[PDB]
Amino acid sequence: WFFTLIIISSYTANLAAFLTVERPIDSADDLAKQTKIEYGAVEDGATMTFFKKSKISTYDKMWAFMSSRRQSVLVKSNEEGIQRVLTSDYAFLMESTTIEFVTQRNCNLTQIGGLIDSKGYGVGTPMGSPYRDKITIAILQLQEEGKLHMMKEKWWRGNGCPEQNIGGIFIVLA
Amino acid sequence: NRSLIVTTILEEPYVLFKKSDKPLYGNDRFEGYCIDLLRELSTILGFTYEIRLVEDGKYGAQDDVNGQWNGMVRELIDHKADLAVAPLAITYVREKVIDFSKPFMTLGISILYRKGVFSFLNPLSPDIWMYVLLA
Amino acid sequence: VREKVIDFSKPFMTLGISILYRKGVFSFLNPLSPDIWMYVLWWFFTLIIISSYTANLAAFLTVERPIDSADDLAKQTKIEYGAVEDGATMTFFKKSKISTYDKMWAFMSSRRQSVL
Amino acid sequence: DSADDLAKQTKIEYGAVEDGATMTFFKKSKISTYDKMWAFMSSRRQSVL
Ligand SMILES: N[C@@H](CCC(=O)O)C(=O)O
Ligand SMILES: N[C@@H](CCC(=O)O)C(=O)O
Ligand SMILES: N[C@@H](CCC(=O)O)C(=O)O
Repeated sequence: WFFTLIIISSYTANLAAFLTVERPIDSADDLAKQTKIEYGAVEDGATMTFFKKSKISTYDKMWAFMSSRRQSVLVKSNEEGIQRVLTSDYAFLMESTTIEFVTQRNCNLTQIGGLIDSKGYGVGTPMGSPYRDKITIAILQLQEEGKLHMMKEKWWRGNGCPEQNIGGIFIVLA
Repeated sequence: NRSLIVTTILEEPYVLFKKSDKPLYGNDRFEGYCIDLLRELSTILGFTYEIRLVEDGKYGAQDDVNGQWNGMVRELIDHKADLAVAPLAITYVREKVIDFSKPFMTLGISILYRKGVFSFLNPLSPDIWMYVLLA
Repeated sequence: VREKVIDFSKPFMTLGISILYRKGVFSFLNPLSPDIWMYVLWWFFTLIIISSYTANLAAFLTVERPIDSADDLAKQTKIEYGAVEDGATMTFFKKSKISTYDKMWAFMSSRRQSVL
Repeated sequence: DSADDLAKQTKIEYGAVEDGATMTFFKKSKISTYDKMWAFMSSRRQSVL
């Protein structure tokens, strides 16, 4: 009796530690403070340049990491970055629009945290081009008429990806 | 009038090569959101155009030691393209050297990453379940 | 920073920055799931269950998922915090070299559109 | 398993050859793990270098 008393006490105590401990990347800060999970960005794009120029401590620390490890963690395309997330312990700094497309099609992937910054995509022109203001007005017309939203839905069609123990003792009973 | 030269870059779902069995030529090779945008702009503004992939495969950044740009941004600086129609971010450093329309889409940088009855046999080791039965 | 660019009278009021904040039998039905209470409704079987309930309840009493200072806010992110944009309190945090306050500034700056 | 695991603790001491390249790597590094390690090694230098 004293023997079984100790055992059942041990089982209970031990089972508690596994439940106590049972009770996680959520932000850039979480990446910046570690190195086991590598991270990076598209070389020679805007995301890279944001980190390269930033004076914000979290982002400056991330740039120092990406610069150090750049032959491995800076990639030449979003496609390459995605393949690194899928095939290694790697988080990819990517624009949110593109993340929305990727996560609707790769259901094992997700966006971590929110937006780090805010920017737009625009049609580029040489400095001084007369087309710049004409394209602005055309874009505003397309937005207001609903055509840009229709185009996003079209190219953004990803109707996919969502956004015990005690039992074992029952079977041995029956 | 002269067709405008439009620089772009492959990036799904903005700009892609169309799938087909017959070979495709010229502008007919491409599809995507930015291709549909370009088609709409061309109809509203009354221009024709020729799509060309940026030869270096880059969006564009400035070299820190020699100060030269690359990518689509450099194509515009050098007047080798009339327009860049692509998911091209409007940024401080770029707006000092090229011009941009107001945005057709808004976004931000974020992070892409990943998301047993044997939990009953673990607490008390298999070796222990055995001995407790032998005893 | 302001006295370097404008000129102030001596004070009419003295003050400092501080923090403004706010001041179930179902915790018994949680440890052992409603689904489990059902199925449970033989000695070795009940032994395991009561042991599980005890162990699990202990976990609950340990973690159990009190703010007294800026240090307590700085160490966490569940409770957000901020300040008036473009005022003296914001600028105090923005300029501070003191570890607690520099950590708070990093948080406020990150989340500025929501917390300033 | 890693430098990160050493950096996060102080029970196990760590160090390097004084006035060599490894020491200088830590002394110069901006990478958080390695800068934390340098602070430890510098503090405890008479014993760990
Ligand atoms: N859209 C970016 C490239 C992708 C990125 O930097 O995340 C650019 O205009 O440079
Ligand atoms: N009284 C402050 C504004 C309020 C604050 O910063 O808390 C000032 O002079 O800027
Ligand atoms: N080989 C090193 C010395 C040994 C070390 O620093 O680990 C040097 O050239 O400084």
